[PDB]
Amino acid sequence: LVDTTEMYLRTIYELEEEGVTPLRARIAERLEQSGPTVSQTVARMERDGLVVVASDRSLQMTPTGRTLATAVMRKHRLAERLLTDIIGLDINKVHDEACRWEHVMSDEVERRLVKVLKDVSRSPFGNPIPGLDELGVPGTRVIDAATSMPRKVRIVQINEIFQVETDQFTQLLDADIRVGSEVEIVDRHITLSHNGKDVELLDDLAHTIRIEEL
Amino acid sequence: LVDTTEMYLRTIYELEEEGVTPLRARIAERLEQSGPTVSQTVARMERDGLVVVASDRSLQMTPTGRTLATAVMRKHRLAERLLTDIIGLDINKVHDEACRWEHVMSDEVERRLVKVLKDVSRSPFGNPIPGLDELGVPGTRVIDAATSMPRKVRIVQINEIFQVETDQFTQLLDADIRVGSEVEIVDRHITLSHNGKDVELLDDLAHTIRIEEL
Ligand SMILES: [Co+2]
Ligand SMILES: [Co+2]
Repeated sequence: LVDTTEMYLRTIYELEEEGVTPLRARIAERLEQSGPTVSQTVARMERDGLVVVASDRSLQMTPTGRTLATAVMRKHRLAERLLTDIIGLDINKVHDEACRWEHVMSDEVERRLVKVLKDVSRSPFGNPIPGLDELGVPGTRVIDAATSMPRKVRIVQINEIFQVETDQFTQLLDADIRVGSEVEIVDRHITLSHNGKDVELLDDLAHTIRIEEL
Repeated sequence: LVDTTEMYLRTIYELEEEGVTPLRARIAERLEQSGPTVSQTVARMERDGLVVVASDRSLQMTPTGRTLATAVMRKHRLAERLLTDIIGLDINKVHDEACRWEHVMSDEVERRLVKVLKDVSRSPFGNPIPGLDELGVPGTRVIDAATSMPRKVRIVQINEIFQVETDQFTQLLDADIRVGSEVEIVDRHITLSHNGKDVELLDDLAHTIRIEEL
C-alpha cells in the first residue's frame, strides 16, 4: 500500500518547497531513517529513474519522479481539506492523518473532492495544492479510459492531424462526435456512442482521441 | 501502514459473517495468496495469540483477534458511508477504496464520522457497522487519555469502590467532579480541572477514572 518511494519523493518535494536543499541527511532526519538506509533507498530510486544525486550532493527529482511527488502532495493536501472542512478533525491531528491517506487515495476520489470542496487552492497550513490540472481542474486516451461498463465522458481532442486513415472522419461527423461532445464510451472493440449512433473505432483513433471526465 | 495481519483478520470476520467456515483455502483464495503463504502467516498469528486453528481445521479468532478485526471492519464501513454519502464516489468503486482506507483511519477520525454522518447503522452494501460502542456510540483511563494539551473531556466513572486511599474523594467533591462532569484533563502529574479548581490526581486514581470524549 504505502510505497516507501512515494515517501521519499514527497519529502524531497516538501524540502524543495520550503526552500531547503534536499540533501540526504535532511531527508534521513525528516524521515527518521538512518543515513545508511536512505543511502540504499536513494540508490534504487536512481536505478528506477526517479532521482539523480546532483553534482553538489543534493537530490534532483527527474521529470517522472517530480510528477509522482506532485500527485502524492496533491492527495495529501486534498485529504487535509477534507479532514478539516467536512470531517472536523482536530487541526493538531490533520497533518499526520493525511500523511497516511496520501498513499491510499485514488485519483477518482480526488476528482470527487474537487467538486464537493469549496476551495481547493491551498492546504489548511497555507501551501498551494499542486497538480489540479493533472486532474482536469488533453485528458486521457480513450484506449486507456475505456472500461467494460458503458461510461459517459466528454471529448477533449480527436487528433485528426495525426491520422493516416481517414475513413472514420465522416463517420464521426455523422454521429456529431466532435470535441466538446458528451459521448458514452466502452471497451468491448472500443465504441463511442452519441446521438443514438455507435462508432466502433480503429486502433489508431482509439489510441489518439482524448476524453475528460464529467 | 497496511498490517497484513489486519488483512487476514478482517477476511476471517467477513467469511464468518457470510456464514462461511473460515478454512485456510478460502482465505487464500479471497486474499489471492498461495496456500503456503497463508500457512506461514497463520502460524505467526497463532504465535501472536490472534487466532487458533480449531480441531476441525477452521480458524477461530481469539478474543483479542476478534477485537482487532471488528475495528478494521468498522473503519472499512464508516469509510464506505463517507465515500457514498458525502464524497459521491461511484458505488462500483466504494468497496475497493475502503479496503485500503480501513488500514489508515484513526479512531479519532471515526468519532468525527459518527457525528457528521446521518446513519451509521449499516454499510451501503447492507451489512451492519460493528463496534460503535467501542467508540462511545466505561471509556478510557484518564492515565492513557491525558495528553500535554489541556483537553476537555467527560467523566464516565470514578471507581471509588476500588480505591484504597480515599483522601482525594472530598477534594473531588469540593471541585464538583463527579461522573457526568465535563472536566479538562492534561498530563504534566495528571490534573483534572472543573469549576476553576484543579485536582492533581494520585496514580491509583489516575489509573482508574474513566472518561469519554465530547
Ligand atoms: Co500536511
Ligand atoms: Co466493503
